[PDB]
Amino acid sequence: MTAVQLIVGLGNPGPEYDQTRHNAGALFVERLAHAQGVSLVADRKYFGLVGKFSHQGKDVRLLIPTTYMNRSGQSVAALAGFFRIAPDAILVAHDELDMPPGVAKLKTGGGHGGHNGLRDIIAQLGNQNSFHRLRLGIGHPGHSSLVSGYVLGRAPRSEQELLDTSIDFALGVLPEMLAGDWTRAMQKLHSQKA
Repeated sequence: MTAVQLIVGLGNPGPEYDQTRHNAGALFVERLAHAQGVSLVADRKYFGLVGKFSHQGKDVRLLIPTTYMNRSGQSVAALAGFFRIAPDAILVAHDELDMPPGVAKLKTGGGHGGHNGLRDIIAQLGNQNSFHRLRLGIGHPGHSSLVSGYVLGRAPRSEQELLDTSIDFALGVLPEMLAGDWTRAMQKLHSQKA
């Protein structure tokens, strides 16, 4: 119904954070960009890395903010505002504590669940939460006190691999996501198993 015009992948910038769990969304957008032969260009105007490709006669943009995670909204709002992109045409990929490694799910709207990247995006988009999310499971450490260290850590190999698998599964439903056929994307995706 509403074609996706912007896919955002959340993560923290720079070497200490690279390959950390909290960068799951960025990894997805990096994988996507490589698979589609899209270059991600560093563009200070959008506070991130930005790429573009054409699908069905429309430009689709890829964005990896290079703000810190808590200021990701600044990047999304810059780019979506400049191109007059409505929240309903945005997909945000992010790490999801509430699903284990190997599981990816889609969701439309709702809250941030304490994800401070999502929280900033909702805030910056003028309290619009009606964007779509690709939730990439990273597991939960099992107490709230452990969550900061966990998301900012490098998962062991087994969990990294399972994340990669769930990213492949989500790439499998790219055609649906781009078209905005969230119902079909969800049936296909939510039916997979790592």
